[PDB]
Amino acid sequence: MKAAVVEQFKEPLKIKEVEKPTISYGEVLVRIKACGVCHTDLHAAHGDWPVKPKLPLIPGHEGVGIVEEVGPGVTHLKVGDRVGIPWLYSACGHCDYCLSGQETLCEHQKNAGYSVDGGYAEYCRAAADYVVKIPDNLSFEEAAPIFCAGVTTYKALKVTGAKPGEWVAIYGIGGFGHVAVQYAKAMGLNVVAVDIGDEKLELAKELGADLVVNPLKEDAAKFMKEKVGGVHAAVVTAVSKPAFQSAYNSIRRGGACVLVGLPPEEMPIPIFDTVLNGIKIIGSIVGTRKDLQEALQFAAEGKVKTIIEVQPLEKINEVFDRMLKGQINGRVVLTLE
Amino acid sequence: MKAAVVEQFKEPLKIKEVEKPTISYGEVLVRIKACGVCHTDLHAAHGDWPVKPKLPLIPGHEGVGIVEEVGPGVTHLKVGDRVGIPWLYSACGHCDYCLSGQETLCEHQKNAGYSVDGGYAEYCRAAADYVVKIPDNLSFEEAAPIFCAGVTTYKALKVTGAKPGEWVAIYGIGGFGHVAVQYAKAMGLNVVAVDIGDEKLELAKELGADLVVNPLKEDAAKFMKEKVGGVHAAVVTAVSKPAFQSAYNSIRRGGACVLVGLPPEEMPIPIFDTVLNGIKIIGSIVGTRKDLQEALQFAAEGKVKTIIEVQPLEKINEVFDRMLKGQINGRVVLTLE
Amino acid sequence: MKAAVVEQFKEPLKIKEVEKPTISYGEVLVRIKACGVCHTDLHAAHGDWPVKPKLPLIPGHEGVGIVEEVGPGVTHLKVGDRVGIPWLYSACGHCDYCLSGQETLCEHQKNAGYSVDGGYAEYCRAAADYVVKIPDNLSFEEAAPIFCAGVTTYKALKVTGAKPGEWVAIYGIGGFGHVAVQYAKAMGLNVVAVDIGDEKLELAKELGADLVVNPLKEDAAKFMKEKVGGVHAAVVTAVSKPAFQSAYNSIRRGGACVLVGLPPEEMPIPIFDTVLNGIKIIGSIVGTRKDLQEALQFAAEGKVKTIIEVQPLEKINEVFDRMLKGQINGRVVLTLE
Amino acid sequence: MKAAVVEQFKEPLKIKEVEKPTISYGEVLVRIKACGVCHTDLHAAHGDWPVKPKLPLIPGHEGVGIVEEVGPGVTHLKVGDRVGIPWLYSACGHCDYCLSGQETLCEHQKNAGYSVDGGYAEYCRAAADYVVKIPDNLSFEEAAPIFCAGVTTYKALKVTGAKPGEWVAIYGIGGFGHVAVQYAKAMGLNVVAVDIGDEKLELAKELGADLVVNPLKEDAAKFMKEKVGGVHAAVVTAVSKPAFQSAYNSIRRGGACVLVGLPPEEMPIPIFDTVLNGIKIIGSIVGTRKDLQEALQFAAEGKVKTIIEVQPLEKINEVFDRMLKGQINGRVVLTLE
Ligand SMILES: [Zn+2]
Ligand SMILES: [Zn+2]
Ligand SMILES: [Zn+2]
Ligand SMILES: [Zn+2]
Ligand SMILES: [Zn+2]
Ligand SMILES: [Zn+2]
Ligand SMILES: [Zn+2]
Ligand SMILES: [Zn+2]
Repeated sequence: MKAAVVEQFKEPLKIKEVEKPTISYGEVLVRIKACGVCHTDLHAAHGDWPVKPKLPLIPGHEGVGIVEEVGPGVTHLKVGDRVGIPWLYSACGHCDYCLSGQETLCEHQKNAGYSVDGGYAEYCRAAADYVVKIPDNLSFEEAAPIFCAGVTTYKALKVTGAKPGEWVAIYGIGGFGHVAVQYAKAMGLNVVAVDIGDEKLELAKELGADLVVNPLKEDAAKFMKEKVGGVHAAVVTAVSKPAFQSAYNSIRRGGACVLVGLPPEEMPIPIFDTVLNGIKIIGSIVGTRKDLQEALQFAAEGKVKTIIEVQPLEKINEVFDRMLKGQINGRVVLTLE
Repeated sequence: MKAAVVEQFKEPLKIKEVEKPTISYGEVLVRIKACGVCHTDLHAAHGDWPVKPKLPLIPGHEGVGIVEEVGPGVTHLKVGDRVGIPWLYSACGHCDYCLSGQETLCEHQKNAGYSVDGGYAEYCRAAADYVVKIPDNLSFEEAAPIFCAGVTTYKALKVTGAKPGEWVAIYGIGGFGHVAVQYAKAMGLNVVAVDIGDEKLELAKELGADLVVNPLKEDAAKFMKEKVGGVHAAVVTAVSKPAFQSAYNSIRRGGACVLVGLPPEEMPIPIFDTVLNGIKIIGSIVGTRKDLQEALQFAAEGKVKTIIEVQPLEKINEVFDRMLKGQINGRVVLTLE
Repeated sequence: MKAAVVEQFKEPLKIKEVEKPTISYGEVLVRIKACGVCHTDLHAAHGDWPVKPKLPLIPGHEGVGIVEEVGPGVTHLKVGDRVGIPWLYSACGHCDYCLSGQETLCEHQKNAGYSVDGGYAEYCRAAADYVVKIPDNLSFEEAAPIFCAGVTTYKALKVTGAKPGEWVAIYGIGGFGHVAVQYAKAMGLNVVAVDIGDEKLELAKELGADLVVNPLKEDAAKFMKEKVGGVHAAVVTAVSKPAFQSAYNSIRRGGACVLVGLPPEEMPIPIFDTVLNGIKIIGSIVGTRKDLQEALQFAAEGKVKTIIEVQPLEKINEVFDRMLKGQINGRVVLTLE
Repeated sequence: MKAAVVEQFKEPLKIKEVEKPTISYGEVLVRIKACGVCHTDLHAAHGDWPVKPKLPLIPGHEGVGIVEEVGPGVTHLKVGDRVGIPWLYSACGHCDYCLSGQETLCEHQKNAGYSVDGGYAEYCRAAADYVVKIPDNLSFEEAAPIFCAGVTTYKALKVTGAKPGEWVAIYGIGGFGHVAVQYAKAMGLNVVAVDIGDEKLELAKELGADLVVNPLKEDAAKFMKEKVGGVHAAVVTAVSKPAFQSAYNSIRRGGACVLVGLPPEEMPIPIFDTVLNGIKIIGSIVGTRKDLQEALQFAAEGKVKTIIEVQPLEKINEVFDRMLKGQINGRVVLTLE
C-alpha cells in the first residue's frame, strides 16, 4: 500500500510504498477514500509541539473510507460500512474521564495520525470501538472535515452553553469559523461573524451569519455592545493576543469565551474584570464519539456544508505550503481512489 | 450620628459626627449593630481602583443591624428585623442580568460603602428589597463576615461545579480561605488546603481540611497529583501569579479554576494546555440575595464559623495599618454600640 | 370605562360601564388595545376550578396595550410604552421561589383576570414590576397570544431538556399545539406533530413540523418507534387519558414527558416502567417574566406567528359558545379600540 | 461448583452441584465471596414480571468476590482483584444510551442473576468491562449491598437534583431507606425520614436523619410544611398508593419525586396540581459504573454502612420465606467461603 510518510521532521514527505497493516482483536482495517488535512497534521510533520510524534508517521486524523476487514470479536460494525477514524484513535474506556463522558481527555488515549498511523495512506488500522459511522446521505468528501473542525466547532458551541435565541460571536471565519457559523445557526443561535477580511464577512453572511463586523475599522466589541447588548458567548478560532482581547470585551457579563485554537504562546487575561464580571474562559477541542455522531447528522441534513478543495495524496507537500503562508480557503480534503 | 468617614484618599479616616440619613420610598433605616471589614473597604479608602468612589464616603458593605423604620411601600420587613446590607446595595431588577439569577452583575447596581454610604456608622439607609435577613440563631458579629467572605466563598464553591465526593483545593487560608474550607466540607467536598504558613495549614486541618500542602517545599500540583489524582477544582483566594499557576496545574483535566481575589495586574494562561485539557477559568465574587441566604443558613446550623476579632469604630485606622502590614488572621468586625 | 364582566358563574357575561380604576404606588394604568382569550378565561367564567374567583370579575390575562399613567415609585416604564399583563399579575419577589427563577410559583401570587381584574376592558391596573414590554417590531394582536400560548409552550419546550437535533412530539395541534411546533423548530428541534384531525396535521406540516401521525388509525408510539427511534420528549397540550398514554409510550427511555393542559381528573402512570426506564413526568405552565421576553422575541423575529381571529368585546359570549363547541381554530383576540 | 438454581418458578430453589462456567474473550471468572439478596432476586424465583427469566437460573446481581482468571484480551482487571458483578451485566457500549452515560438503559443489556447466571453460586462468569473494583478498605460483606441498594439510592439522590443545604424526604426507612439517609447526609443534605414504625424512625435518627414523622400520628405533609417549608425532593423506597400521595404532597412547588420502587400497579397522579406547581416525577433505579464507583467510595470512607445479616447459601429459601413475609431488617448477604 501507498502512504505519505513523515520520515524526518520539517523534511518534505515521502510518498513511498509501505507495508499494509495487519489487524488482531477489536480492530478494523479501513480502505481510505478521503482524508482531510488541517494545521494539526502540519505540526505533526514539523515536530514542534511539547509531546512530539514517533517517526516514521502517516498523518491523518480525518481519514474516512470503507471497513474492508473486521478482526476477531468486533460485532457492532460490518464489512463495507462507511466509517471514519477521528483524532481520538483509542482511549481506555475505564478511567474516570471515560466514564464521565470525557473520553476526549483520557490520559491513555492514542491519537490517529500522530501517535499512530492515520489517514494519509490507502489503508488504516483502527480501533473498532472508536471509529464512527458516516451516515449514508453524506459524501466521503464532505464528511472528512466534520471529523475535525465540524465537531471541534460544534462541541465548542455546546460548551458556550448559549441557548436558542441567544447571540454568539464567532472570531475567524476560516476553516473553523466558516463551519461554526452554520452550526450556531442550526443550533438556534444568532451569530456575529468577526473577521479582518471583508470577503470572509461576505461568506459568513451567505452562510447565515446575522451581523458582521471587521474589527479594524471599527471597534468590534463596541459594535456588539451596541446593537445586541453584547454577545452571550464567543468562539475564537484563530486565538491570538488581539483576537482574544476582542472576544473577551464583546462578551456580556457572565458570558463564556471558548478558545478552540492551538497557538504556542501564553495569553494573558485580566483578573480583576474577570472576577468582577464572572467571565468564563474555557478550552475545547474535538469531542466525544457522541458529539461527532451529532455533528455528522447536522451535515447529513444540509444544515452545515464544508468548503472543500480536493487534492491527491501526492500534492500533500504543496498543500502544507500554502497552509504555512495561510492561503487555504476553508479545508483541503485528499482523495485516494 | 457618628461615622468613620473617608475625606481624602490614602489619608487617615475621621471618626466624627455627620448627618443621620433620611429615608424615602422602598428604603429602610438600619441601626448598625456591627460591620465587617475587608481589603475591599481599604481599597476604597486608598481610592486606588479603576472606578474610584466619590468623597466623602462612609465605607462598609458588611454592616448588619436592626431595622429602625420602614419606608413607604415596603411591606416585607418590620421594625426590629435583624438585617444586613450587602455589597450589592441595589440593582434595577429589570435588566436581563436581573431576570437570570445574576443581579450581582446588573449595570445599574449601586455598591454599599462604595458608591453609597455603608456600614461604618451608627445608622445606614438601605434599599429594602436588597437587605438580607439574618437568621435568629446567628449573632451580629458572626453574621457580618458571612456577608462577604461567606457568600463569596460559598458561591465560588458552587460555581466550581464540584459534587459531593469530589476534591477542591482552596488556595490561601486567610479571611476567605478558612471560611472557604468550612463551606467546602459542609457541601460534601474533600479539601486540599494550600498555603505558605504551616500555621494556616494547621488551622485548615482544624476546620475539616482533608489534606494540606505548602508549596514551597514541594510543589502543590504534584503533591496533588500524586495523591488524589488531581483535584476536580480550585478556589484561589489570593491571586498572585504563582498561586494561580499552581492552582492551574493541580486541577485535573476538565477542571475548573475559580478566581476570587481582585489583584490589579493581568496573569497569563497557557492557551495550548487550556484548550487541550479542557480547562475552565472563572471569576466570581459575592453572590445573589439567595446565594447569601443559603450562605447564612449554613452558619446558622453551626457548619461554618468565622474567626472574628472585635474592635470599636474608633480603632478603624489601626486596623487598616495591621491590614496593610498583613497581620489580621481571619476577620475584624467593627462594633458600634 | 367599559368591560366584559363576570357577574354570576355560568351566566352570560355583561358588557357594561364600570369604574375606570385608580392607581397607587408601584402600579401602572394600561389602556388595553387587545386581549387574548383562552380556555382559562372560560374556566374562570364558569367558576368550575378548585380555587374559584371572587365575583364580579373582569377576565383576561393576555391583555396588551399602551401605558397611560405611571404610578409613584415606578422608574423603569414610561407613558406610551407598549406593554402586557401576564397571568402572573404579581409575586412577593422575596420568597425562595422568587429568588430562584420561579416567580411563577410564588405562594403570594395574584393572577390577572382571575384573582384581580384583567384584560377584558378598556383599561386595566397592573403591577409595574410585573408588566412585560412588547417588542417594537410586533403588533398588539400578534403579541397577545404569546402572553399565554407562547410562553407556556416555549417554556414547556425548554423544560423538556431537548437540545438542537433531538426530537419532540407535540401532542395536539390547537391553540397551544400550533405555536408549540413553531417554537420547537426555532429551537433547533425536530418535531413529530400528533393529532386526530388530518387537517391539523396539514397545518403542522406548513408550520415546520417534520413528521405527522393521526394517531388514531396508526399507532403513534409505534410510528415514532420506528422511524425516529422514539422521541426525546413530548409536550402534551391537551391532556386526555389516551393522549398521555400515547405520549408516555412514544418517548424513548430517559425521556421527558412535559404536561401543559389542566384537566380535572387524575391520570395513572405505570410505576414499574417509569422506574425501569427512568421516565420523567413534569408539569409546566406559563413562565417567568424572562421566559416571556424570550418567547416574545422569537415572534418579533418572525419565527413564530399565531393564527388569530379578531372580535370586539361585545362578541365575547359568542366566542365562549364557539369555544365550548370546540370550533375555534388557533386563537381568538379581542379588539377594544 | 455449587449454586442455588431456580429450576421451576415459585418452587423452592435447589442447592445443587453445577457445571463451573468457562470464559472466552473480554470476560472474567470470579470466585464469589458474598452475594446480597433483595426483592429483585425473589421476583426472579416467582417469575412474575413482564419479561420473565430463562430457566434454570442462578440469581444474584450483588455478587462480590475475586478475579480468579482473566479471559484473552482484558487488561484493566488483574487476577486477584476484588470485584463485583452488578445488575447491569453488560450493555452494547455503542448505542446512544451507552454514549450519553445512560448504559443503565441500553436495549441490548444483559442482566446478572436474571437473564444470565449471577452470584448465588461459588463461581460467576462476567463481562470484564462491566464489573467494578471494590475499594480496598471495604469488606466483601459491606460492599455486596452497595451494588444495588447503595447505588439505586445514591443515584436516586443525584437525580432529585437537591443540593447541599436543601431538604429531602426519604420515604420508607427499610432496606433502601436506611442507606439513603446516610447518602443524603453525606451529600450535604438535610433529611426528613418518613415511616409507619417508630422502630425505623429511631434508627433513621441514629443514622443522621434531621427530623422524623410517622404518617399515623399525624399529617406528614403538613408536618413537613410546617417546620422546614416543604421538602425540595422525596425519594420513595416503598412505592404504594398512599406512600406516593404523601411524598407528592410534602414536596414544595417545583420539587421532585423520585420513585425507586418496583410495584406491579398503576398509580394516579394529579394532573392539574402537577402542572400548576411544575412538579417532577421521575423513575430511577440502579445506575452507572461511575455512579457505583462513587457510591462504593462513600462507604469506603465510612460515610454509609449497611445493616447486614449474614447467611449461607443453603438458607436462601428460608430468606425468601421471611422476605415475602417482610421480616427482614435492612439486607441479607449470603456468605460463600
Ligand atoms: Zn484536523
Ligand atoms: Zn480513559
Ligand atoms: Zn468585604
Ligand atoms: Zn438590573
Ligand atoms: Zn390564556
Ligand atoms: Zn414570592
Ligand atoms: Zn438487588
Ligand atoms: Zn447500549
